[PDB]
Amino acid sequence: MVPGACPLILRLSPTLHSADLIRDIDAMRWFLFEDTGVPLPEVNIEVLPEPTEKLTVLLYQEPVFSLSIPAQADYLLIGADASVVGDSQTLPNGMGQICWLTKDMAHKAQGFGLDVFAGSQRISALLKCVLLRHMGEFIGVQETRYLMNAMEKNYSELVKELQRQLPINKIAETLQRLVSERVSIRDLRLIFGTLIDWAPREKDVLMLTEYVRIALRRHILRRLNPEGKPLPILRIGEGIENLVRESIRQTAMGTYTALSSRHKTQILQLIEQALKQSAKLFIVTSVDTRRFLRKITEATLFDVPILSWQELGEESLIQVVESIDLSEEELADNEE
Amino acid sequence: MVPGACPLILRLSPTLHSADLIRDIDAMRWFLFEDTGVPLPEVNIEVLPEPTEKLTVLLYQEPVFSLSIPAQADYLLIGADASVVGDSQTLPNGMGQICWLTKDMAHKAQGFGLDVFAGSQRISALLKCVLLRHMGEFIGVQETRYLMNAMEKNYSELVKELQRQLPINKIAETLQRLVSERVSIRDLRLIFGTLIDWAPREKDVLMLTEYVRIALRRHILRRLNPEGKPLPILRIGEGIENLVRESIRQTAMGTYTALSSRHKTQILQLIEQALKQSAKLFIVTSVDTRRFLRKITEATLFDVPILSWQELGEESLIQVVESIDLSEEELADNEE
Amino acid sequence: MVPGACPLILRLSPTLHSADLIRDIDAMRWFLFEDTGVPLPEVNIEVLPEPTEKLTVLLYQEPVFSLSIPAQADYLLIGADASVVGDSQTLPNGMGQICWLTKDMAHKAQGFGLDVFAGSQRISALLKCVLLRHMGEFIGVQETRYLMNAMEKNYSELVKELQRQLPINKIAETLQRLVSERVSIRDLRLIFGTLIDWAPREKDVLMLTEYVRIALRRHILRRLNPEGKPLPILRIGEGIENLVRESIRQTAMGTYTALSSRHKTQILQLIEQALKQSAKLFIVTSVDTRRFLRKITEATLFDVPILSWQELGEESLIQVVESIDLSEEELADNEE
Amino acid sequence: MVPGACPLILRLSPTLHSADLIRDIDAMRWFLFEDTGVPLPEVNIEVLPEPTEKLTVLLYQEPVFSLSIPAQADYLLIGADASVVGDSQTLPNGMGQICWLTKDMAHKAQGFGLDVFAGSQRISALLKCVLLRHMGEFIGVQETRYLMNAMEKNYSELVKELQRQLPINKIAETLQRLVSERVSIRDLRLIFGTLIDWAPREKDVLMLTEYVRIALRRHILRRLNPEGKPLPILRIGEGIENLVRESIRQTAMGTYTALSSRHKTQILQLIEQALKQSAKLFIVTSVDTRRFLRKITEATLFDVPILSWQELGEESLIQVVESIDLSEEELADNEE
Amino acid sequence: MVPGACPLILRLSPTLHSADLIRDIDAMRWFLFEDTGVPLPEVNIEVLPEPTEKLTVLLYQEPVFSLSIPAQADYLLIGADASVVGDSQTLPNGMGQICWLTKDMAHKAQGFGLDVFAGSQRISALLKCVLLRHMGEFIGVQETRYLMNAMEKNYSELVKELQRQLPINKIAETLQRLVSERVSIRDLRLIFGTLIDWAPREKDVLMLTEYVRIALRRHILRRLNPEGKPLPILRIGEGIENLVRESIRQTAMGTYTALSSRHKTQILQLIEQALKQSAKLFIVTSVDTRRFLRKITEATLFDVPILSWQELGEESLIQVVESIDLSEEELADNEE
Amino acid sequence: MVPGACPLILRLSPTLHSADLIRDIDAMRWFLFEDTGVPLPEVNIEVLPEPTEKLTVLLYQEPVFSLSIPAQADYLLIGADASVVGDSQTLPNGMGQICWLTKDMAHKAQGFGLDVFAGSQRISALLKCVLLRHMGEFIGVQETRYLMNAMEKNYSELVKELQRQLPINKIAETLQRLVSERVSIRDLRLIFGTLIDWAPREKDVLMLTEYVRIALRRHILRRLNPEGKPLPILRIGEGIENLVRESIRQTAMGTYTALSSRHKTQILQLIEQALKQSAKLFIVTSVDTRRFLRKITEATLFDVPILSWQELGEESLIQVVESIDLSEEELADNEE
Repeated sequence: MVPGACPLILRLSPTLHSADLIRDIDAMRWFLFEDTGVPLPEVNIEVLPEPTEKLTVLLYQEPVFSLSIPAQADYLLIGADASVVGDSQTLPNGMGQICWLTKDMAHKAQGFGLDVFAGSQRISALLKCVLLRHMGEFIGVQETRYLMNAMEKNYSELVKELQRQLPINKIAETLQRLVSERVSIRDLRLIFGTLIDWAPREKDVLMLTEYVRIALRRHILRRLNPEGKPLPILRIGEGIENLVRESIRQTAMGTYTALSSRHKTQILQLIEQALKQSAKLFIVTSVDTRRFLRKITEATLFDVPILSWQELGEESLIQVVESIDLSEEELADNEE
Repeated sequence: MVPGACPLILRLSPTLHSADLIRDIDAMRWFLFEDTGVPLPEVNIEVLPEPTEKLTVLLYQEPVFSLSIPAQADYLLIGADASVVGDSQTLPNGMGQICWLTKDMAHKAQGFGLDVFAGSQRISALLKCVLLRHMGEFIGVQETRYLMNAMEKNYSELVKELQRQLPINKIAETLQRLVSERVSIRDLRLIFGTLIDWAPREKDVLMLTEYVRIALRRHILRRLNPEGKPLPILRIGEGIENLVRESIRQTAMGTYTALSSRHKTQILQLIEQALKQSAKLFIVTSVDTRRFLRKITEATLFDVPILSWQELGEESLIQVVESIDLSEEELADNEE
Repeated sequence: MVPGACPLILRLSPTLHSADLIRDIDAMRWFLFEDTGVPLPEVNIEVLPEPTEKLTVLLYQEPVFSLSIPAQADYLLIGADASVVGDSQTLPNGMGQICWLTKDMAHKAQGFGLDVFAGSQRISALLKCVLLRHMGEFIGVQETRYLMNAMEKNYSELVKELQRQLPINKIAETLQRLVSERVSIRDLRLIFGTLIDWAPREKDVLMLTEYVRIALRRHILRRLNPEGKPLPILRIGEGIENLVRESIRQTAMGTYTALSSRHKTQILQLIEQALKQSAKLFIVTSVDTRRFLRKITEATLFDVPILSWQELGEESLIQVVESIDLSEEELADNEE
Repeated sequence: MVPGACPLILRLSPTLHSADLIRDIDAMRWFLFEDTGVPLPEVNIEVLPEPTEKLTVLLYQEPVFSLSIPAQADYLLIGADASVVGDSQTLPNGMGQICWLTKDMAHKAQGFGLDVFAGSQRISALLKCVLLRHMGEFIGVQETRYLMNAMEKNYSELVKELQRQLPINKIAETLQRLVSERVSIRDLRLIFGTLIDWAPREKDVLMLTEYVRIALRRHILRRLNPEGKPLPILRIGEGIENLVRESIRQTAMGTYTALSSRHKTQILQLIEQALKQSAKLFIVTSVDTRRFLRKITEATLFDVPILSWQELGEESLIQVVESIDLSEEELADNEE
Repeated sequence: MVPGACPLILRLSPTLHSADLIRDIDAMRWFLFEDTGVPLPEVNIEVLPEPTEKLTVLLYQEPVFSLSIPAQADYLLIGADASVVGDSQTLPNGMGQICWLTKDMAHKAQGFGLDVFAGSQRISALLKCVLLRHMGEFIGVQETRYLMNAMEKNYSELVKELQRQLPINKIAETLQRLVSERVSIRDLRLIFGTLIDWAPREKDVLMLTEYVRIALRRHILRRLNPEGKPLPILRIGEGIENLVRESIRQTAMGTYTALSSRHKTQILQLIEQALKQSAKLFIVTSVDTRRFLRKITEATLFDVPILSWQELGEESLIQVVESIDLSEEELADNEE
Repeated sequence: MVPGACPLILRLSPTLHSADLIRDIDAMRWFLFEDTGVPLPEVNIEVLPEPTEKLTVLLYQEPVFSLSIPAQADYLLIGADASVVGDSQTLPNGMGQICWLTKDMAHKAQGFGLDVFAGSQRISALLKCVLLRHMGEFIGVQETRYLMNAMEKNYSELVKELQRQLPINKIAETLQRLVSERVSIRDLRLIFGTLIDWAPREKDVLMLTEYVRIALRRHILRRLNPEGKPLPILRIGEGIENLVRESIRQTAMGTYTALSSRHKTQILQLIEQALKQSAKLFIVTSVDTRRFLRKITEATLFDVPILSWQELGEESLIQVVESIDLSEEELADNEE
């Protein structure tokens, strides 16, 4: 009877099991650590006797993924596009779309310039997708302590100064709030430097996270679009900025937002209305209204990146696509 | 899985690789340490398989430099001038201009009295340029602790007194603010002496940095122009000095500037307007308005040196070239 | 990569190097320590390949002296006078004048009753001049700690009491302020005794330095003129004394002066006007106005000694040469 | 790279794996520990992708068992008899015979009064057979130390006295020599008591093992035949006893046997000749000739128990079946 | 200047380098450790600028392998056979034969049932061959101490007892003598158990190695031929056994052989004469004459396995192919 | 007054001095350490005022090299050959020949396929020659302790075992005897392993050195001729081998040779007679007579390598050039 759930378990029917699965999963874990900076725990391979070809992914013994992989498809392609269509289905929890492709069509799709997985890879490129959705769950107080112990080797004084500044729960909260936005915490030297700079002058951990995000703006704007080409930007007009800026209520532990449910519902409804025009859009708002806006759109629109103006330096051109704007709702619509 | 990004990585196609590259890079690193006083971390040479002749420079695993060196050019000359023209291109991030010269023309340019690099040197004189742009990133709390440990050998009491005066984060902030202006921190005895003098009488780390810059004025005015010949100086008129002096707002952690965005935009626009007349200009303003002016021109005009009046002693003649002046903008233009 | 600049470096071209240079430099260093009490660091002899006969003196790797010694002169005489003229030039940074003399004329000048250097000495009598200009740079917190450790051998209780009175940064500030005026700190017993006496009753380190200077008045008035003969004295009239006495503004760290730039400029202009009548003049003012006057004339007139009335006891006759006097400038000239 | 082979690995193809395999293997391990007293190491279940239904058992990563279980058989019965025949094959390394029985015939065989395994049990009753053949390999110096540490809880003085008597390598040798004969070492109190009694009076570890076997005679004669019914006994005549008794050669480490290869070959040939008359026979010889006889018949006839006369007390009746006897061979046959 | 040569260096020319080389080499190292039990040191990849496609393998900075891989071949097959012929050459130091195969012929050879390497693998399957020739050089006193420290985790008492028995140089000698015969030391529990058993009763480290080889006979006869099929055996007749048995001369450190050079030369000449009839032959001799025979055939015939009679149990059938026999040479030929 | 001479001093006239001399000497020192394994002490550059272009090399302040480099030669080539002739002279102490070549002829010689030095290199390629003659003087007890301390990092148990075997003076004697024969001690792992193997079984440090030389035979026969081509070998006939083998006289500290001076004189005279036929010859004798022969030819013929038969394995073909043979001298010539 060992307290504490088993972190990451992958249950497979013995048909799906293989001999190179261990090294493929390890390579995927190393790629995920190099990309997002969170050191994932070992994946425990377990055998699930089932006549149907089915796999499950269990996080802390609560099953978060359950998919039954049809026998007809032997080639896997994550996501959908116009060039490739056929035998596609929706992943649960809004993880996206997957396509099972026949051999020749999959070879054509790979020639088209995309990634296509075959064999044990079809498991990794599935499992990895799940791990990219519940990522913020693998960074707590204990994982933060492990990261700080790892950094104590070459950076002893940096870690000692940081501990002298902030208690470990606040550092873990900052790292978790950074991970849950697809911001890599791979560069821990810069993160600890920014926390050391702004720890005496700030106590709201949300604002410390904002400062760390600003200090990491080059990385964010590199990861969002690897090429230098301009990608679409959806501005937020002054109406919404003033609406969310006026409702800021502060207590001894920091500032939060206090809006009517009607305001949030209308803002999300119109943002989803403005998001169906193009596949990818970066919502851009002011610095003082960015985080609050995020925490009214994180529950539903988790995979849309909410950037800020200061995070886009003068060296990035905008190319506005749409300009969302509103007036209030409870007092008078005036826009809606 | 080792936390903490790898500091400095140079990825090369195997054609560009060589046998004397290690010692050439080490010589460049030693020159950079003798010049700017920042001890750089070891450059990790990695091989990048690519049909095109390409190299990348990665700082903390975020690629900051990526250049594809054409096969036709075998002679490299950093910068541009009227005497030499041909096969020149712009370095990214505004690092400057480079010229690829044929053998005979490069020999003529070397005879002209300039530096021309051939072989592994063409890598160093590229890499070094990058390292001269992101220099302020190699000096943090940990590197400051390493410098203080190095100085504990001959200067034990100086370092002990300095630690008794200031905490290590403030010393690291001072050294970083000095490095990010192309002021060498090679002379650590004088820097620690000035911090020991002015630490009890000052708490704004920006002002401590100003005092350290003033105590280093001979070095600054030697490095800006190695010869004693007078170089052009662009004065700042009393209008801008009074504009930025009136907007000084102080909090418990020190004083900052608070100007309208229109004021900053017009000041930078006219400074760039006044900078195209001659290649090099030293902007000179008052002591109380120098640092603030710098922090409204650091984002765009990083490579222009913002000197002060006290940094130019009575032994340096001025030779004013232009006298910039303004009145306000929001209240009334009156100059603009 | 060793932090901390190399203190004192002498770079010489092939021909000027010699075999007795080491012992000549060591003898000069010992003479400078016996004269001014500051223990100088070892001079590092380095070879500078140059077709022209040139030497450089580098303090903390920032070149402070650079002279190209013509081949025609083989006899060196520091300073100028009416009896000897020919092949003379101005040393940089206003260190003085030098004369290169032919063998017979140099023998005649030596017979005249002056010092003439030949061989390796021509280097020392040059280097020493430089070391007599930047002397105050070889006395900091660390050198003060070395002096106190040296004095802990015979004077243990004196040093212990002094440490109990003043922190090491204030002692180093006092010693530096004494060295930067050509006042020897060779007599450390008396200096520590005066600091022990006046430390409880005073907190302005400038005033502690004034008291130490007064307690050393016999040494000062011996070193200024080794013979008992009366040398010229330039009094400061009551107008300037009252002008600088009225502007004394005190803060928690001590008192400073606050004068208009016009006042300082006119005072220095007239002092230089009054200094061209005779080669050497001792400016004499009151005790309460002495140090402040010094800190308005140190930047330009570094080599003129600013004595005080209490430093000249009743046993030294004055022989006034000129009596400078003024009224204010901004309110009304009335003298200027 | 972890030194030391993985102790016990069971590799199974997709279809043979199950969900209750873990608890079935654990129950088999507990039964084996309760029966033979050797604490087995954890069985590591690994998946072996193979179209054919195959399993392998690996001891220290050297595969000792490899069996391909035909799809037609779903009911397993270990061993063979006249009542049940059909679909039977020989296990490798002479482990015995197995029968794959159809459902109805297996139910009839179970009704007959035998054990029949179905499902995951068909793996255990296979694996267990292997573990009953290489048992003596799971008891070394380290496992002996683990047993003694377990006994230090209730029997601290017994273990302390035993350690004071014999070094751990001799205790491990005794336990190994007892395990490799199908004598349980479950009763460690009695074994340690007998080693404590006879350790001062004996140094030949083989003779200590003989004394421990004699002190355990009740257990041996209970385990060989659980019921009190008389089972067949094959006596060894005085000729063989005198032949092996005369050849006893002793060195400082104890006594061994030295026989001609012809003698051993003829003895084994006739014993196998006398063993085909009945399925089970207990070979019984004198005390002084028992162990030596065992070590000339252990290589080939491993599973036949070589009892002694003193191990069969006066309360066990004999019922001799055959009386083997010989004269020598090299000198003269006289019997063979 | 770091004493101690760099263990394993692989130098490759520009084009042979790749991106998956690191993981391919690591997989080869892990396979070599799982096979032969010797933990190899990290392979250092270095770039060797060379117009010709060449690689070198350096053991302790003494180049042991140097091969220039022709551009025409892109498919590699280690060894030679009748089914595949074309573009084959001899590896240096008698490592074997290699074949460079065109794509279609290599696919046909892979279909034939052999291993064919392409890409970075062509390096590994080369490097690995070298590592299988100088294997006995990666096991010394220090590597033995590392193995014993690794075994101290689960087997603490086994290692402690072994250290109490034998000093570390003798254990390292035993492990080295086992590795230099292609006997895996992966099973360290059994090796340490056999050394603990036979350490008190033996002092000749060669005989301890013989006992450890006998205790590992199942592993040896499994690795020599993975299948149970009978492979050819070349017996050694009684003449050679008696010749080498008579010449055994013992000193305080153990027994060695003392034969005339003519005897050794004739024995090797006839063994090579008897080895050209079939590709693989296992030379089998008596126990008392096995090791000595090995140490007269190790210098020339390194890759032929010299088994013994006791290492082949009664369960392995022989299938003699030839029966070598001789009389002496110096006294009288009588056979040669 | 510091006891202990200054190890390595290079005195140069200031014309020969340069700016890159420090790094050129450091590169030469690193090459010498990589080649011969002896860590050389820092070269102290001193200036020697001399009208003539002269340099001296001082080992422990006893001048071992003194050369006056003529002004006419500006290109240096070490050694002589038929292809290049002109302005050549003999180095002192039989270090060899040097050639000063004019620019065009030196370029032709470099094109011929040799090494030609210009500038500061002309000093290194001189100094290095000296360091290759008195090499055995830079390895004593203290340098051996430094090497063992360096090896204590990765090889702690190897060094500890070696210290337990041999005292440091014997290890230093072995390393010195290996260095004074141009055998590299770069591979310290193998040397310490061989000393650990043969330390219990041998006490004559000369024989331990012989065993270490035999274990290093591959390195010796690689360094003597880098290519695999056969180089000439001068055998020593059985007469000399029997002469020096009969005179072996042993005392408690080992065996030495005791020959008549006539025997040694005749052997050296004829060896020099046999050495003028070809430039390079490897003298090859038996194992039991090798070292003794070396210690009768080390005083005069220092640079000729005295190999052995066991050092040339069966894989190196001989190509005898001459076969020297003698009978005794004092009893009767019979050959001489």
